[PDB]
Amino acid sequence: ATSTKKLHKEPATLIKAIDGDTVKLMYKGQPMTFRLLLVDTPEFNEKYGPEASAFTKAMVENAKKIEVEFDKGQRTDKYGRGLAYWYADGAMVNEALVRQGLAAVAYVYKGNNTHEQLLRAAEAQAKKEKLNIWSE
Ligand SMILES: Cc1cn([C@H]2C[C@H](OP(=O)(O)O)[C@@H](COP(=O)(O)O)O2)c(=O)[nH]c1=O
Ligand SMILES: [Ca+2]
Repeated sequence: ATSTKKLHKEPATLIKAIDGDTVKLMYKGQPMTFRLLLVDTPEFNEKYGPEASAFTKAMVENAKKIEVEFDKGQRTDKYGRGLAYWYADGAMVNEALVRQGLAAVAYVYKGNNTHEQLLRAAEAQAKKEKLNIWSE
């Protein structure tokens, strides 16, 4: 089975920050746009959008080391974007954004949701504290 298999972190280098949930990284020596697994962030024209983008930008740009961790299902979406959990010096970007109430758990599929419970826990706490998107 694959449900109990482990995930592995891989090195990547920041090329440029994009927005709340996408980033341009050099992976295996090639440029790629990565999308955060299991989340949905407000866009630039939406409330908390500029905040989410700023949060992710700072987290990735100030990271000494960036790593990507693909899940066990789809590694690239229909738009050619890499689907992964990103880590900035050991801290998961997907989790951090949700914990601050700057993103919501979304796009949770099959065997591509290894960190679902972890993220839902962060969302519950962000909602309890009425942080950002949960203050409405
Ligand atoms: C996060 C994620 C997004 N996507 C696709 C679905 C959405 O396209 P459709 O709307 O055409 O189906 C789009 C959402 O991305 P954004 O939220 O960046 O716009 O990315 C996946 O296919 N798998 C994923 O795991
Ligand atoms: Ca989004």
